[PDB]
Amino acid sequence: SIWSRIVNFGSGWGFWVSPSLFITSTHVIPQSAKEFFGVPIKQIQIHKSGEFCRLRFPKPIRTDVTGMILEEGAPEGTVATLLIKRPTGELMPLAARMGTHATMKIQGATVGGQMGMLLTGTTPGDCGCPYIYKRGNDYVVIGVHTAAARGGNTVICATQ
Ligand SMILES: *[C@@H](CC(=O)OCC)[C@H](C[C@@H]1CCNC1=O)NC(=O)[C@@H](CC(=O)[C@@H](NC(=O)c1cc(C)on1)C(C)C)Cc1ccc(F)cc1
Repeated sequence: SIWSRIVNFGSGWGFWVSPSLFITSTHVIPQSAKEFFGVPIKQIQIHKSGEFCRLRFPKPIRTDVTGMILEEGAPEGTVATLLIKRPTGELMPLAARMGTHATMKIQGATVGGQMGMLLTGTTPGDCGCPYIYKRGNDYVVIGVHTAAARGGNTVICATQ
């Protein structure tokens, strides 16, 4: 259902928020591609906020999916789900308690997002996978995976 919206993208993953909106991590988008999903790159309207990368296609690409709510992170303390897809195809939902929103230094670079704590991990191929949580009856996507700290269970969710 939601898992079909996570797709192989460059060195990582990306997520269909809607038929026309695809988000991923700046570290993962292929910089030399001439088209994405058959659409020439010039027709694709791309925005970048640090490690958050959103792609707006001129025409619906995934007509089978419904638009999902995209917000800038989650209320502090929200237990979200990092929806990890592995190249083996295995689905690995990882619970993460979301922490402070901040402008953070990560390997010298500035990135905007939200810290989280894996509850009970993540690997270099996992960047771009989405963080999601359920509010009422609505699913809400809050960002994409971009980093995880060594010597700890902290993960970084890049946000808009
Ligand atoms: C995914 C992207 C990737 O592979 O990039 C290579 C071009 C990858 C996922 C993490 C790898 C280990 N586990 C993961 O979940 N992301 C990265 O490698 C980013 C860098 C890191 O994750 C480092 N983490 C940190 O520096 C850090 C600091 C804090 C508070 O938390 N984490 C190491 C653990 C490797 C790539 C990146 C992201 C954003 C940047 F601004 C610079 C670099």
